[PDB]
Amino acid sequence: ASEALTMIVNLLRSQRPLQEPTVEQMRAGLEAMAQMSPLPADVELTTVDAGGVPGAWVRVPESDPDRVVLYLHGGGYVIGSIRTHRDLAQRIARAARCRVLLIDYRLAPEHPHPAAVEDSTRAYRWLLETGSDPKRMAIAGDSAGGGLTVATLVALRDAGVPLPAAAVCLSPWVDLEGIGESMTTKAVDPMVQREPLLRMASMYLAGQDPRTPLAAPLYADLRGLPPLLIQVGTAETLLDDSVRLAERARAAGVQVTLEPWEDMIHVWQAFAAMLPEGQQAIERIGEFLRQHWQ
Ligand SMILES: COc1ccc2cc([C@@H](C)C(=O)O)ccc2c1
Ligand SMILES: COc1ccc2cc([C@@H](C)C(=O)O)ccc2c1
Ligand SMILES: COc1ccc2cc([C@@H](C)C(=O)O)ccc2c1
Ligand SMILES: COc1ccc2cc([C@@H](C)C(=O)O)ccc2c1
Repeated sequence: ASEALTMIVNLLRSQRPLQEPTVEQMRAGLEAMAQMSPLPADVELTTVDAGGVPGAWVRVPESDPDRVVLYLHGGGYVIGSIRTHRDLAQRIARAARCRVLLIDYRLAPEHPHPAAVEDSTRAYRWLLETGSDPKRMAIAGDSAGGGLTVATLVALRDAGVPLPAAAVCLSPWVDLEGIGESMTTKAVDPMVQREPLLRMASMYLAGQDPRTPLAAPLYADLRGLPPLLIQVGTAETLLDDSVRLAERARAAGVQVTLEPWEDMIHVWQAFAAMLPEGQQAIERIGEFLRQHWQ
């Protein structure tokens, strides 16, 4: 892997807090980390009300406005914002030559499950309402937002809503009990530890069964989902979330591409400004999306 990978891993290991962070400290910490990736001058961000869910359109000069990704940010269903994920969104808009609708879906512990899935499905329905064509749409997201991408598809399908052309999961989180083999064997992963992840799961579930399918889509019915790209790093505690998801989706007849990136860490694409493999993974997202929009 690139020398940049070892630099990022060493920085993250050195900066991990010595006391369990509060929700406020985690939100502020991620906002601080995301402010170090500055927004290129050619990115246009437009604040919008996505049918009752706050959002921002993200586009670049080469964006085809008829092509839309609904982007669901990560953060354990507890942290993250339009500001934390706007760099990943603009990189995807640029590679996929599309616009991205980034939504500020409701977060736990203030708004437990199923508020996040209510917001993602409402935003998608609003895109169809305002004239977006499912054949030129995709849903994408990272970690919690990768889990929420699968849950959103399941919930739309069950409601009889037309599904988009494709979906993209970046290091998806689909097992809210952390019982994947890698959630032990990969403990090489400086940003996802079992205990804090299960703390975020507890806040999202608010006493609901940790196998509730729209919260933990490892237990959802995935039949009829559109083509799925899963990008995951081999140095991830969530590796076996992506492996188990691919297995389940393929068994349900979904056209799955599982891309395991050797030695990559959790949502390495978020570090694309300085990590070559992060930009290379985002170019591959753009290629996958344009292939399914043809
Ligand atoms: C800047 O470097 C880090 C690295 C890992 C982190 C992990 C957490 C959470 C999951 C935690 O440790 O409870 C928070 C901040 C962090 C900051
Ligand atoms: C326990 O107290 C802390 C101390 C530092 C923290 C830093 C972060 C940021 C930088 C992060 O998310 O990486 C978050 C929570 C934190 C909590
Ligand atoms: C450098 O900029 C970032 C921006 C967002 C990030 C988000 C994550 C996790 C919490 C996520 O997938 O939401 C990690 C690193 C990140 C780095
Ligand atoms: C505490 O650990 C880190 C490590 C790498 C980081 C890289 C970025 C920028 C340059 C990025 O690649 O987007 C920001 C925060 C970071 C925090």
